[PDB]
Amino acid sequence: KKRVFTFGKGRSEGNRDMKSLLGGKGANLAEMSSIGLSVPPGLTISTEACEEYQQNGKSLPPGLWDEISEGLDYVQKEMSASLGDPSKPLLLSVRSGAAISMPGMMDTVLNLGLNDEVVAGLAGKSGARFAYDSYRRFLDMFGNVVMGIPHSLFDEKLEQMKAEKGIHLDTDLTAADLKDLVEKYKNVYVEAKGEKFPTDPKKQLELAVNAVFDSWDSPRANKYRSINQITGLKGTAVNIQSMVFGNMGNTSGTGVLFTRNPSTGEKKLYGEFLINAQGEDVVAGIRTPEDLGTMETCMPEAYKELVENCEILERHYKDMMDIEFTVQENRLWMLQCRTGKRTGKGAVRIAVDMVNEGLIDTRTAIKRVETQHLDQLLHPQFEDPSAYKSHVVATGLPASPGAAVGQVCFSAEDAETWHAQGKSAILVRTETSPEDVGGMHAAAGILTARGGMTSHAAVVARGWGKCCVSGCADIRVNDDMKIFTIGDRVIKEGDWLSLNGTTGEVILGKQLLAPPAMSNDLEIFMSWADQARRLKVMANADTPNDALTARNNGAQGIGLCRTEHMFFASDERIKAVRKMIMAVTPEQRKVALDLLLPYQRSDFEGIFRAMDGLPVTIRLLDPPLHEFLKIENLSEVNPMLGFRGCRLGISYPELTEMQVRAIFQAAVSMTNQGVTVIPEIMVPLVGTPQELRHQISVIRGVAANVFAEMGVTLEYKVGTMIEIPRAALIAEEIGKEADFFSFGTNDLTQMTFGYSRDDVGKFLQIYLAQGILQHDPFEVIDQKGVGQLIKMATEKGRAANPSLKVGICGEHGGEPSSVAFFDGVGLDYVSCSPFRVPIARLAAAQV
Amino acid sequence: KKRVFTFGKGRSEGNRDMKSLLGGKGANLAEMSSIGLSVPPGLTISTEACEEYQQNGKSLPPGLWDEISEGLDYVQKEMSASLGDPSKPLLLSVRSGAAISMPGMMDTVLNLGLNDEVVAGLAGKSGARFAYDSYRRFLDMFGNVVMGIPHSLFDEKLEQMKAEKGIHLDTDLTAADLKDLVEKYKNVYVEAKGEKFPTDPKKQLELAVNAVFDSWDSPRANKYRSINQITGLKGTAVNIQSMVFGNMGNTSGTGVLFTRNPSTGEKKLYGEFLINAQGEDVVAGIRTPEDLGTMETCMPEAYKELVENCEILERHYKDMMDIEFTVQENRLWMLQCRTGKRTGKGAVRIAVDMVNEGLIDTRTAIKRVETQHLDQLLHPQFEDPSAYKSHVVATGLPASPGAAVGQVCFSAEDAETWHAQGKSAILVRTETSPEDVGGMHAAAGILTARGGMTSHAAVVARGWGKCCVSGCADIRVNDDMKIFTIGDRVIKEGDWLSLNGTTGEVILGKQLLAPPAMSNDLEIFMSWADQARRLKVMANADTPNDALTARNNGAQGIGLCRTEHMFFASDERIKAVRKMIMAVTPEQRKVALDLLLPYQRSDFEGIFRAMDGLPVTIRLLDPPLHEFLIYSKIENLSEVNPMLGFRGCRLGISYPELTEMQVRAIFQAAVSMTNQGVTVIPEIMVPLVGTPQELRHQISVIRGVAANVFAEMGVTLEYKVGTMIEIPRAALIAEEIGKEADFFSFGTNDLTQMTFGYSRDDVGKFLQIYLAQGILQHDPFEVIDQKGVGQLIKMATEKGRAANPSLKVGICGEHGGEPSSVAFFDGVGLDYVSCSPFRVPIARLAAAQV
Ligand SMILES: Nc1ncnc2c1ncn2[C@@H]1O[C@H](COP(=O)(O)OP(=O)(O)O)[C@@H](O)[C@H]1O
Ligand SMILES: Nc1ncnc2c1ncn2[C@@H]1O[C@H](COP(=O)(O)OP(=O)(O)O)[C@@H](O)[C@H]1O
Ligand SMILES: [Mg+2]
Ligand SMILES: [Mg+2]
Ligand SMILES: [Mg+2]
Ligand SMILES: [Mg+2]
Repeated sequence: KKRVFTFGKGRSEGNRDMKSLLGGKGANLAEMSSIGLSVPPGLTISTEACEEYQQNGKSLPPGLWDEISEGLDYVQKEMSASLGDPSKPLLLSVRSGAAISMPGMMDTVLNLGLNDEVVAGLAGKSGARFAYDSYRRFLDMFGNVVMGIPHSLFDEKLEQMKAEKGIHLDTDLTAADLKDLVEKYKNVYVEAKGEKFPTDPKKQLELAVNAVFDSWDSPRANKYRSINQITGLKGTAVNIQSMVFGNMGNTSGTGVLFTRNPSTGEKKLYGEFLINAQGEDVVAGIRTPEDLGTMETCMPEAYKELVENCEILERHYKDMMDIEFTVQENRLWMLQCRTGKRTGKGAVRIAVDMVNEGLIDTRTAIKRVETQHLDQLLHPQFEDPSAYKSHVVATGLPASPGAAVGQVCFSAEDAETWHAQGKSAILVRTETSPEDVGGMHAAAGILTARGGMTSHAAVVARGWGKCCVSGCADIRVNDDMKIFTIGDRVIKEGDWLSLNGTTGEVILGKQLLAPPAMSNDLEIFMSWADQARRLKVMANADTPNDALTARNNGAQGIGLCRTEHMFFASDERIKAVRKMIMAVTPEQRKVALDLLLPYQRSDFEGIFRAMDGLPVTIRLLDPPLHEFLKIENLSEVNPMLGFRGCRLGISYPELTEMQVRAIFQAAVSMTNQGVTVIPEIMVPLVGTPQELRHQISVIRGVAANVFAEMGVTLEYKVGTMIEIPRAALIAEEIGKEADFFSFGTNDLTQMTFGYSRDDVGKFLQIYLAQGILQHDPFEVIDQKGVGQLIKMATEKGRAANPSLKVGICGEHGGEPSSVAFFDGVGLDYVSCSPFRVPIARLAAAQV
Repeated sequence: KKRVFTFGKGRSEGNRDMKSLLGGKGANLAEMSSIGLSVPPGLTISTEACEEYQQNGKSLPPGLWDEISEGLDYVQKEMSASLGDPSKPLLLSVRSGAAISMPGMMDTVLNLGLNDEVVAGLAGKSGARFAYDSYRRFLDMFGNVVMGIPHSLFDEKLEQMKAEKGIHLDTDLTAADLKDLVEKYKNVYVEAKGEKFPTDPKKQLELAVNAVFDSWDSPRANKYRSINQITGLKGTAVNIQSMVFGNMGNTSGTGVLFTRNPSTGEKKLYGEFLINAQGEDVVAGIRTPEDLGTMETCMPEAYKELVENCEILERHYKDMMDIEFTVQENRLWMLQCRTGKRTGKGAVRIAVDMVNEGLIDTRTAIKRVETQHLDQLLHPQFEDPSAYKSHVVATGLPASPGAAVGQVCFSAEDAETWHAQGKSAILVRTETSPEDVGGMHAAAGILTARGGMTSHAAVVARGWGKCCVSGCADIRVNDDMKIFTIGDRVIKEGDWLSLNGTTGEVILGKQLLAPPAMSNDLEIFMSWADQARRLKVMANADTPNDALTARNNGAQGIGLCRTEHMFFASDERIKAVRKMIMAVTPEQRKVALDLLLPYQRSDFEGIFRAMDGLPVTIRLLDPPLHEFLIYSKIENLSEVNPMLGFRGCRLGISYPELTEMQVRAIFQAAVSMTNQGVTVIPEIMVPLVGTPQELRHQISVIRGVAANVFAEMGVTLEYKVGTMIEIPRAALIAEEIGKEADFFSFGTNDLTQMTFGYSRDDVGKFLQIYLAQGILQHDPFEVIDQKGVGQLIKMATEKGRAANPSLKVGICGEHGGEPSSVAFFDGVGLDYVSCSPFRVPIARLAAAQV
């Protein structure tokens, strides 16, 4: 079929939608040529020509070169110049471009088509210093990019001429000086490769095309595609384009810009421009580029034409654009455009402002603020700073701003483990290596005693937004004792610690965290997301601070309240749980449970007070007993699948009798003060329907006994958590007896894959390397496997009970691809951590 | 609808198939009456009358009593005697019976229908001492069984008259003496309950029927149905039957027999008979009953008629029969029959012999030897006794015969734990309580230093067939030190020990065990099972002794060879495994693996040598590293859930040099053993496959090391590589796995664990409680769960076969021996079941019985 697509004045054979055959670069070059912008004419060789090149043994196919000669005749016709003609020279650039921007592709060669004769005619036409400088550039770049010669061999001949002649800067080289450096660069070819330089532009061009195709199979490119699971791309496109020269004088240059400020969203051009240079010299950092307001004054015609063109591109693409442009003697040329990268604050503002401008609607605005944009705006702060100002023990460097509260761990292994166990971990070490990065991503905060603002932990944490305090030197860490000292004060492993990476303060114990999310444009945006979403969002709240904090983020109820987290209360809660954990005769056991209802009823009262009017779904006692650390009988080989959940609750029914009485008694109590209370009881680890029915009998019994204490007016629901794969297999029998389902996708992933999350680190990252797992199954839900159990359990459940409310309270409630999947299956709510609530609120809206 | 079914001379309204409405007793009474045997006439009240009684508030339904009177008119017409008529008295028995033999039902009342007038007429007709003796029996039984008076209150009036009169035995009481004891028994009623005895036989009968119906709701019956998951039976039947009298004199009696010997299978009548007694007096053990050879001589007409009737019953039912019969004045009467219980040895012999007689065919013979019969014949023995005769350290009592080889444990907790972990455990304790029974069922052998042949461990172990040595007194056990001493010699926990419960010998260390299965009738029987079965049976063999031992039991190959079990050999294997277990840098790791191929290739050579000609399926290294028992090394190996940790193919994709090692070992031993003409069909199984990419990774390593190994010589060996289906996700995405796999094998241990969410070693805190309250109908680790795990087995087999038609699908879990599971795997359409070597014949029988 057709594999060469031209583009020129007002016409182009392709468009912005054909990125698979033309890459974003060639596609957008065609689109800008169609729109009518001044785009240098050229042609694009298809990615299917690259696929055919890579499969026929690195050769051009028969028709390809003649088809290239056809497109070159089009470029030569429009430019009125032939390749290799010293009278009317046509100089080219060879550019790489795939459908996705990626490393390993061949760098662009500029000023192609030069030799001694052409430079003579070019110097005659357009100035000598320009011509020999461009020929210097060509020899350097062509040898570098096509012939594999290092750039250093050319730079050393440059510095050698600067020394031998006594010149200082590049600008102080004469035309004859550059004419000699041309000869030196030509000699580099013979000195390095043993072959002289191609004088024939047709062979120059062919070697450049072959090199761009060869770059598709480059090791850096193969490593990028292998490490990012990047499939489906079958090649790169080659863009041969006529040269415009930003180095003919001081009325020429090269520049880049965003059409709006990518950090702040401000509707002002944000770019750089360098006078008398080519290509990527504005980004290379040797010469200092100037801002656009400088070009407004010294190149006014090109700046007016630039503002015009940027207004046209925002109108056409309907988005903020990242642009490359080049001016040749006051005449502007457009050479690349694409949708510009921006921050979260910029994405929100540009989105909202573009709605107010009538450029896009709200559905596209929701689809243009990524969840990673929104994550940059949900970093927590401390509730009241003056509360901790007396608990500050140390003060280091404010490496990455934020606020973290967690437990002290001294290894990245324990950080991955404690994050998998549900703890909040603060990784304290003298310094961080890349071998720690995995655990560094698991920790809520990082604390190092070494390194500065450009430390490893500092830079790494800035990329993530994690809180980090660096170079806190008064800390002395001791990994062998699992302790660090601040002066005379010792801090052991597992102790609570807080970090203010904005001020660099190290703070004792737990502190109150709050969301800051105050932006007016953000409030409007999340208003759009709440209107557009079908799926509801609940929260995973245990403490009453987390309930109000969750409700403030827009939560429509609590989908999971863990009762075991109620035992982080005080001396009187933590010490009393040991009584039930070391119970012997059920007479001895009933003395610990019946001495605990005020210990939980007031705790539950805190939850109902914050969440009045919205459903609160409380689970029963899930985890096993031997993690509140006689003790030999409690030790288990696999505590993930041991005496746990409803299994300790059918055995030992007095625990269920206790906590179910606490929830109902707090429900009646809080209901009398006008607080509307809709409670739900969730039974964990249901694998058989008789397990559920046993807990329903205990729930109905204790409920009717509790409704002796006053009026019985409270209507309630009882349901299961779907954690066990068998529950999904026999859900038709479970759904008849259940009021709601809630998928526990942590335990369901664990038992479906056969993975213990705490023990997965010895192989998991290795599986991610070799493409065995496309994603982390604990972060992203597995649609082909676990998803079938979610699908069948939902279908069987609904078919056995039409009024069945089905949700999910796993860690997957925040991940956007998972939330997209749960809307696919047709769930009613997702439940996630309180600070993750807005992420789900956006993810539920983007489908 | 119809609720009373009569039975009498040559006719009966029911048949042996109507056990739901008539119970086995009433059904077989009807069947014997139809065949033409002398069965006393009576009637059967349906179980539906019992169901309706239990739901209407303990009352008779409307027409039932008139319906009972219709059947009694039939019984009265045949016997020529009316109920309550002193001229022609009809005496009855009231018998219980449900569809399944079960406790809690009411014991039978005999001699019903007596009072002062009736006994006067009965004494006038048939003898006085007979009549008052029968009236004595009636008051005693009727008060005991219907009125809830203890039997002791009647027996003490008997012994009180024997004391006050000076008589010794029952025979020395005259008619007038029994006539007085009758008055004493009547007074027992008033002394115990405050009410006198029912004189009206119609009220006597109604109270007896009400009592049988009430017995269905008795606590012992409710406990039996609750503990054995017996649903759907909705009542018991009532059999009212005319009395025949085995106590009229010395030409009458009661007897019982099996038609053949239930222990040995001998085709000779095996029974007892007691003269001048009623009902269960032959079994009660107060008087000494006589054998049938006595009855042959002193009651010849009844014994000819008895042999005739037993020949007729074996002909009709086509089985060995358990019978009750009663003689009244040289005339034989049949009162109960049913298929007799017998042992394994008897079941096999009677089955085979009945085939040779052309009474039953082979299909029914296979369905008449239960797997629990066959388990009584597969108890292992030692390979050569003389080998250990010099290692005997102690000698105790031969409590229960057998042979056990295992590790020494000192608690029932460690016995349950070590049996769940896969170890063979020998429970050594001073004596055994019932609190140990659970662990006693887990141990391969029991050793006690106290108690005799009737000890707790002795009797318990005889019921199971487990090896037990009792009362070995020269042993001194110390549970706190985890040790026991024999004289000066100390034996620590975990040490290997062997026991011969047949001779009572205590033996040092491991010994070679062997099957004894030598019976010619058994060999013929298992020949029939092998012909009838579709499903193949493989073995789970690791040691070369287990491979030949398995091949001897009829195994058609090895379905699972655990490579980790190759390391439990000697100093040079157990010490070398610690090198690979403590490997750090892959230069350090490759020094332990490459120094181990002869360590495993000779081990594998032992397997190929025994299993020439049949497929051997070897799995890769399954279990995690941290169970081969350093501060930086042992902490990295400690895991929270070692069942789902760095395990199986996960350490084998990570650290690919382990797979590169053992895959080279299997192939090099394959070529080596193939050159000596031994036909070798090897198979490589990759465990814990959850993603198809895990499998394909191991296939690339398997194909690579295979082609490298075929540089050593010829590549003539064609092989198969496949997965074990342990992970539920593998069943969910089996369509992608079957394309890259040559065979599947379901690991139903791990699959049950991950499907239910159960850790087997941690299930004891709740499992038996779940078995109580009917939450789990069966143990999911012994019996396969069809509604749940079975769906994953079903879909993985269907998807696998649909993606690869030549896919051989089997199973090598513990469920390969359970008959209900094997029945299920034939249902799904598997190709083989693989199980332990001594369990091989059980599967061979279970695969045949469908
Ligand atoms: N034909 C041309 N005339 C002038 N400048 C060009 C031409 N082709 C490319 N350039 C410029 O030279 C540099 C190299 O281009 P390119 O490698 O396409 O950018 P990218 O960094 O996306 O790969 C850029 O500054 C680009 O604008
Ligand atoms: N009508 C009868 N005449 C004589 N003997 C009877 C009569 N009914 C039952 N028997 C005998 O009395 C005893 C009662 O047996 P039964 O307990 O009814 O059967 P089982 O306990 O086996 O279910 C047995 O010895 C039986 O043979
Ligand atoms: Mg560019
Ligand atoms: Mg859970
Ligand atoms: Mg009987
Ligand atoms: Mg396994």
